[PDB]
Amino acid sequence: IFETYMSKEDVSEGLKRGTLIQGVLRINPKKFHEAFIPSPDGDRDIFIDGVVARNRALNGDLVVVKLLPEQRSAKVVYILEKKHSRAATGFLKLLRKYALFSPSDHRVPRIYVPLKDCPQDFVARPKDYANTLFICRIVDWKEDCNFALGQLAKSLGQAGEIEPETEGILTEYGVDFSDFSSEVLECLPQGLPWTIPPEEFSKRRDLRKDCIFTIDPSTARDLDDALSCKPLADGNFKVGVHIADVSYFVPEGSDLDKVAAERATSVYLVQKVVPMLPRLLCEELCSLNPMSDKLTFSVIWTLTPEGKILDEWFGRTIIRSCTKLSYEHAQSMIESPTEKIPAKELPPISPEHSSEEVHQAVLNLHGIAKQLRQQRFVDGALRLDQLKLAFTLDHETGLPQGCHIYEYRESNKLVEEFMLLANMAVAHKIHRAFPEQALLRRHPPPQTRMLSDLVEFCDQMGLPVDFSSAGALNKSLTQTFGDDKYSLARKEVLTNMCSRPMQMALYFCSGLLQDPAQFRHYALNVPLYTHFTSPIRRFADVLVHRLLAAALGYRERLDMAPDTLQKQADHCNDRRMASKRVQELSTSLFFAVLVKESGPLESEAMVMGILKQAFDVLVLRYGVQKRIYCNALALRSHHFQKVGKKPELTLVWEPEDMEQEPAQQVITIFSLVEVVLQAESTALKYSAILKR
RNA sequence: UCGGCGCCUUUCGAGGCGCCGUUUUUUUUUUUU
Repeated sequence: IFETYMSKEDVSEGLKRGTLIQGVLRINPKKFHEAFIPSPDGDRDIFIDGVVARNRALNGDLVVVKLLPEQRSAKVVYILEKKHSRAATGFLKLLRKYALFSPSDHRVPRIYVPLKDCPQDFVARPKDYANTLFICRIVDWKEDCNFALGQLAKSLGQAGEIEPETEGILTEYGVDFSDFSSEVLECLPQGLPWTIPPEEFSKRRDLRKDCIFTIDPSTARDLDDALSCKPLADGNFKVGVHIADVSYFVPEGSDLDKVAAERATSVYLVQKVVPMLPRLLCEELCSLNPMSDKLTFSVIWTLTPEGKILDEWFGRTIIRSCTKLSYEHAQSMIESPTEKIPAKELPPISPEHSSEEVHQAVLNLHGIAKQLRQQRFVDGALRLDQLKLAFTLDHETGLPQGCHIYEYRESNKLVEEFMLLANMAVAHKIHRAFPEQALLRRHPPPQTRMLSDLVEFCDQMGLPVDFSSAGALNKSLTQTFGDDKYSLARKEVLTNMCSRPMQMALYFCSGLLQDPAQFRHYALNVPLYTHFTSPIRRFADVLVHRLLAAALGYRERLDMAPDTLQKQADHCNDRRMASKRVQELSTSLFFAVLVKESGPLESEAMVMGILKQAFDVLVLRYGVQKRIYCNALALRSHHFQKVGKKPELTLVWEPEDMEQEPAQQVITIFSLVEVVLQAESTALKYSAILKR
């Protein structure tokens, strides 16, 4: 039996007086008996122990708590906002009136389902339904039942496959993967051979004779932006960034606008993509495909060879892109400055231009982008880059064949510098035009509480890093380690440790925050930032397109209050967090399937934590973090000692032959060991075990 | 996250309830998909 909720008037009175504390619940995944909310006063979190103490609140709910008398313990007494999807994936068992549902997630409780929802052959023959995934939605949880009451949605398929588990994590996280109704496709233009209307040749600047190109990955269906560079007659360059004009095709108030607003970010998975607009807009009219006339919104600068701004112009234009490069052709043209590249390895080009113009254009943009990068990192930019893996999937069956490591070459930096310049320029324009309403991004500084713990950790172990600032933090991590096999692994382990206390970046509206100190982006060390570029994938990028066209005098001022923009910003934030979690879980699923169907995988590892009877490794080749126990090891003994706050584990192994003396192994932090990954009898679980 | 012990339900694939002994949760920024 749980405890009943309280009235709304008492909640409001105690929340305005200050006796009750609101906050977002966070639930430990590894152990499900404890939860934490952030304190408003100080840094350290408020403890909520047990399952009874938190009244029917799931992970992510925005709850209202009351502190227990005598780090600080509280109990949930009200729920303002229900932010959890109230859905789960799991298995059904015949415990009569009900049937039991056990979710895979251990934070979701156990669910009673009536036998009308259960299938027709479950009551007598339930043995074939012990490996079959079901989706169940909680509709009611009583105050006297330890089990929620649920409605069974459907049958996914066999557990351990690719598509049942994919649809399970999409439904559990709230991603709407359904189809578009006919009232949404009726707002699209109805002319299949679409052409530019002749009244749009006077309000826009015509750039159909320039050399404009796109650099995007080989597996790309939507192209948002294009670049151009031109050498001037006094040793300067005219650099232009061109973005697809999406807000011309999405009118305000139409059903397309509400549907696009409902799912803010597109979701990218390993095998497919859940879009935000219909296929017609995303892959035909809006996308900047080669040799077609497109309506764009563009920014043009005049830059010195070191990359300093002398002129600036915003405005609506009409372009025609000439080629579509990749991140691999651009790297070839970067790495071959004095030698002509043969036409066999190049994508097709419009006959108006030559490949020499594209070649010298990407060379000049590389020359400017190098100096912009160096100056930005002298000024104090911070960059904690971890390890990401990419898969090769078989075409017919859809199973993974092998994983490799995604490498950040120079062509990924060429684009990243010009996009960072266009975003900061547009942020300055729409902030000085409309101070009351503007959409901007902010990153708070990291938490002082566990930055002090990382400082006292690196005070030991002979590491001279410093965490006083952001540029100091980046220059210290780059200079101390250097380049070596043991050193690069040291860098990876410290990047994983340093990436832990950083906070998360937020969208916000400028009419609610009072001081300009909080408008600052911490990691990039700039005072204003906004996402003007790439609109097809995000909806805040279309809100910024409307604001900038109102500021330039092309239309009337926006009629939205400063609170409506804040509500839309909160929706875009939660959609971007759920999308990020979904992509991480999809990569983890495909790796577990690869380990099971590719035998044992042999690699090296670096210890990053040591406990009394177990230790955590980080597999260097794959980047996954697994825990190793001594019980699965054929060893005579192991001893744990603490020497100068530097733990030590000594393993005395068992000799295969009695005559040969038993070897010894000493394990401390930053030690290189060898591990093997082996699948086990459960469908999607594996383990890592030490070798020799 | 477990280690040990006791009990119950199994189609042997394992689950669930207690008693001790452990250990208080944060994985972020950038660009293109």
